[PDB]
Amino acid sequence: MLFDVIVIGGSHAGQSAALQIARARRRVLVIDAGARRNRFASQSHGVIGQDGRSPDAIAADGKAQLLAYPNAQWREDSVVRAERSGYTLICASGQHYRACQLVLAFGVVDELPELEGLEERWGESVFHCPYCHGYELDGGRIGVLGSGPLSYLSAMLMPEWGQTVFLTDASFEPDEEQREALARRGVEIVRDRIARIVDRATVELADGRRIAFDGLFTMNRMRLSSPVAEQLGCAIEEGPLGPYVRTDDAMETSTPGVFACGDITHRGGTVALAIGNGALAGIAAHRKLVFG
Amino acid sequence: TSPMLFDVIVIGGSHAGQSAALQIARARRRVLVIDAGARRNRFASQSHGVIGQDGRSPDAIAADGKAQLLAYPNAQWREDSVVRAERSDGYTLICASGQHYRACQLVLAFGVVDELPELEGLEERWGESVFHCPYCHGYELDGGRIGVLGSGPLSYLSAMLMPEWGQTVFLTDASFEPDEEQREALARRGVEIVRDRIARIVDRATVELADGRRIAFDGLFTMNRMRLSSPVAEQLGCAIEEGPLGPYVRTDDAMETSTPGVFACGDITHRGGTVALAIGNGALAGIAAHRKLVFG
Ligand SMILES: Cc1cc2nc3c(=O)[nH]c(=O)nc-3n(C[C@H](O)[C@H](O)[C@H](O)COP(=O)(O)OP(=O)(O)OC[C@H]3O[C@@H](n4cnc5c(N)ncnc54)[C@H](O)[C@@H]3O)c2cc1C
Ligand SMILES: Cc1cc2nc3c(=O)[nH]c(=O)nc-3n(C[C@H](O)[C@H](O)[C@H](O)COP(=O)(O)OP(=O)(O)OC[C@H]3O[C@@H](n4cnc5c(N)ncnc54)[C@H](O)[C@@H]3O)c2cc1C
Ligand SMILES: [Cl-]
Ligand SMILES: [Cl-]
Ligand SMILES: [Cl-]
Ligand SMILES: [Cl-]
Ligand SMILES: [Cl-]
Ligand SMILES: [Cl-]
Ligand code: NA
Ligand code: NA
Ligand code: NA
Ligand code: NA
Ligand code: NA
Ligand code: NA
Ligand code: NA
Repeated sequence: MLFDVIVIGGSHAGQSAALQIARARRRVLVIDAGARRNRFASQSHGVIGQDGRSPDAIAADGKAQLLAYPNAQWREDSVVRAERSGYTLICASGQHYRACQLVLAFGVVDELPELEGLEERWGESVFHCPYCHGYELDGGRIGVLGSGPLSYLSAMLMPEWGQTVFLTDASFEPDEEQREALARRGVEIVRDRIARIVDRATVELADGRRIAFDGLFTMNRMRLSSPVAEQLGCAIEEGPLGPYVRTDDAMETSTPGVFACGDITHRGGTVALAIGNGALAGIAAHRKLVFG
Repeated sequence: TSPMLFDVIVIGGSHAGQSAALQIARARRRVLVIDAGARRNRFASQSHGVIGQDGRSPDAIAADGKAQLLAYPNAQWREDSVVRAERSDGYTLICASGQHYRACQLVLAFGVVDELPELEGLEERWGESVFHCPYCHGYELDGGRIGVLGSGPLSYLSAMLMPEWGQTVFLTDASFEPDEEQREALARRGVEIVRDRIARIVDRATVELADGRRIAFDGLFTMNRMRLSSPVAEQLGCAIEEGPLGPYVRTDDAMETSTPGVFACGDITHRGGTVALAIGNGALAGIAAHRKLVFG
């Protein structure tokens, strides 16, 4: 099957891109594996129009609106191989598809420290993004898990949402500079080894003592969901927390005819930005179909 | 009356301003939106191209967003127009009502105003059968007949694009004359050129030419000029640059203008023209404005 564009990933970025291509009366296929990065929280925040709505509902509304266009197609599957040919995609199911252009919108995967109790609380009481989930902590106690330079900056912003403690876990020991800057912002440093997280977000130390937090934040590392960008030769840069696919102003990668949007690009990390640069990418892809 | 000091005031309360204000509200800071109630998109019955809001009424989109923002008790709204902005030892905004408001930082989100050509009947049909943006309204023309009202060199590229959505006539109207490469290009794309002067637009979408001929269209497009809705950006000393279709307020990667503590978002910035873009860079502006409150 030949399409004008195939969009790999059918969450916020992919749907936004696909909608532009559909509205341009071109034949577009979304191939989506169905595991969004935000499948862990009960509510989304920060997107005007969708504030406080469930992520499942946001994603379903968008799928419904895209598929109102009969020239848009959907397939629940995973792309395992992409190659120049236009482009040919091979899916985990064994199905092959072809397209003149591609839009990469497959997202990133969060990689968490190996701390007993932490991962089961992801999106419930342990978070990455204070604009996304800080407000609902209601000014209570917040723990920031230390893990390098960006943790220190996060801890310095976090007092906006509640009383903040920087937790070193007996590993990430701040230097003189970092240390003095925390003390001025009123951020306590706790250096004890953490054995596990219990209850809502209570840190239990190796010596048994507990520190009860209302929420924990981590500036955790992220990986690309798929090797498809690397297969296609798309330039990938290494950010402080993980890789992203390079793009220009029109969201085009270093590989002509392959565009990228959402969390896999440099300005990502939120739904608002996924929607915005997804739309840029979809319009750009269409413009390249017409003018080259 | 009791004194108020807002961490941020957002001037303009449509897509861009609401998106910015929401970030600030979620950062537990005090935010005021002052909005004059005249969105650029107050003429069309449906909005398109924003995933989640595709095909919904602009009025409903605006109302839903306003209600969501005002659910935060640290967010406030005023239906007013800022007539003057000045720097003090933060910022003071003077409104048409005579009310004054005080802010530490500002987000400009006041949009642009479409400057339509003086063609009889065109303004009456703006947002009904006459449009600016083909991604916004091309699809609903259903492969119909489309007229591209000539406005100069930029109308040529529009005419070359429009066959994606329907059978296209380039109404050059003495504003443009294709050379040879361009006439061949239009011809290869299946675009008809009509050179006679346009007298009038009548009925729903019929072009009435100087010689008396009538051409019925299903929709018309104009690559019209736009101006900033307010002099507030200039009052604040914000650098303004001339774009191909009108001026924009200059912004850096953090959506900050040349004036520290004044940010901008939406159609008044270099990348605009759509709601999706307004929401995206409004969110950038709100987060950036918050970050400056904390770190300077
Ligand atoms: C716990 C948590 C809470 C969050 N809360 C918020 C919030 O409140 N507000 C906010 O703005 N942001 C929030 N975020 C960030 C937000 O989730 C992302 O910014 C957003 O989901 C990015 O959208 P995306 O389309 O780029 O990728 P994703 O939403 O991750 O979607 C990627 C899609 O591509 C698919 N895919 C992956 N590989 C393949 C393949 N090989 N073939 C086909 N399909 C594939 C996946 O299955 C998935 O469906 C949160 C993140 C987390 C972790
Ligand atoms: C007919 C038409 C149809 C369109 N359809 C679509 C579409 O379907 N999809 C799409 O994505 N885009 C569409 N657009 C483009 C879209 O309207 C804009 O991109 C978008 O509205 C810009 O958002 P904004 O918040 O920057 O500005 P606006 O939506 O214009 O809002 C600016 C607000 O600021 C207020 N304001 C102005 N001056 C002051 C002041 N001095 N003090 C206080 N408040 C002030 C105004 O009253 C207004 O409420 C359309 C445009 C037009 C003209
Ligand atoms: Cl998060
Ligand atoms: Cl790249
Ligand atoms: Cl970058
Ligand atoms: Cl005051
Ligand atoms: Cl404060
Ligand atoms: Cl328009
Ligand atoms: Na949201
Ligand atoms: Na992601
Ligand atoms: Na994103
Ligand atoms: Na609109
Ligand atoms: Na409302
Ligand atoms: Na003409
Ligand atoms: Na805009």
